[PDB]
Amino acid sequence: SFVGLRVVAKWSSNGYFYSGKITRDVGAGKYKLLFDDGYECDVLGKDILLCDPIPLDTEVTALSEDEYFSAGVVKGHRKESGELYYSIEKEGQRKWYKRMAVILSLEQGNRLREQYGLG
Amino acid sequence: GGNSFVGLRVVAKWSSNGYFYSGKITRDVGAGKYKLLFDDGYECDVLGKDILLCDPIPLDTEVTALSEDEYFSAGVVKGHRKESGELYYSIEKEGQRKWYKRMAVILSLEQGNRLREQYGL
Ligand SMILES: CC(C)(C)NCCCNC(=O)c1cccc(Br)c1
Repeated sequence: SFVGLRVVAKWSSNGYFYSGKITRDVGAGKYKLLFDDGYECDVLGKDILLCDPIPLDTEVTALSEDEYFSAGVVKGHRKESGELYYSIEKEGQRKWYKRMAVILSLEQGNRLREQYGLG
Repeated sequence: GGNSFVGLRVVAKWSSNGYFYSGKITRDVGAGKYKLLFDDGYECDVLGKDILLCDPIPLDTEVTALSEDEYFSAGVVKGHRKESGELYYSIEKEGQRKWYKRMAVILSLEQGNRLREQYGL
């Protein structure tokens, strides 16, 4: 089963995919999803991408203070003290982001759906 | 004219769990409600009573500090640091202090209620 896997998942109409983990199979094509901020709700399998981690060379959106739409490209992964960090490139400069800060727009997530979509 | 709190950073309650998350007030929307932009980019209307006008969360406040696979780890704010447009909190838990980004610091209902009289709308 998919329970216990880390994923990115879309929960609302806004359409962005956020880091979380499948915590329960709740039937009817649906999974209980615990987002990294501690919010838990049911989501559709079609709105879950089985990325852990998001692959190198993926275009993503990298959250930081006052930045809600900052696109960049994954160029590295680092595990440190039980936590995943992404190295994200934007305009020839790389910065580190914790897992929970890396999200995907609907368009960005659609690029991964064929290969990683739970369905 | 203008509502005094528009554009200010706050920590605001999410009804589904009662936890307060970092965000900002984008506007007043009447009937005692405000449009709240959370740091993850989610926007929705929130009652004033569910908003704490903390920027930053005060020294010696008990908070919940998010890290990978940790959803309920309590700690205490012992310092603040702003670098290149980003606020960090120094969070003491047991025998270590560690720096957390603003959006990783949240408050349970009980933790947020301890700030309500001084900082609540
Ligand atoms: C609306 C609410 C409760 C702030 N977040 C919904 C769940 C998905 N969001 C997150 O995992 C998240 C990611 C980064 C920062 C924050 Br604040 C939250």
